[PDB]
Amino acid sequence: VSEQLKCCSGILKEMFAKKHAAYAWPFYKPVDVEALGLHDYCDIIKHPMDMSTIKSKLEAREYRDAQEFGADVRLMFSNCYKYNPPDHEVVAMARKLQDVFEMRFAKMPD
Repeated sequence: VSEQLKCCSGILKEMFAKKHAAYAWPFYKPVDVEALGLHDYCDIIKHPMDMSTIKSKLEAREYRDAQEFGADVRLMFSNCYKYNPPDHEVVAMARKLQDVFEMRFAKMPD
């Protein structure tokens, strides 16, 4: 792939690293609406996204560029902020993981 898209795989790998796991784990897989009892989630969140889905898209070379990858990562976090109250524990986790992502995504070379 492009160099920028290789860097994106490295960013996602970092988001999967154990040092971040205590706040990243909710985002590892698709929100399991049945397991969680969330009867309004699919209505509120029209475009679900998670880290495993992003990884699959990287592996299948489905992103046209780094901005498309970044849009999916931000969609994942935005969905969390949209669905949940701002004081929710999962929102705090999203913000900590988004801090990891934004710092690395910003420091990508041009």
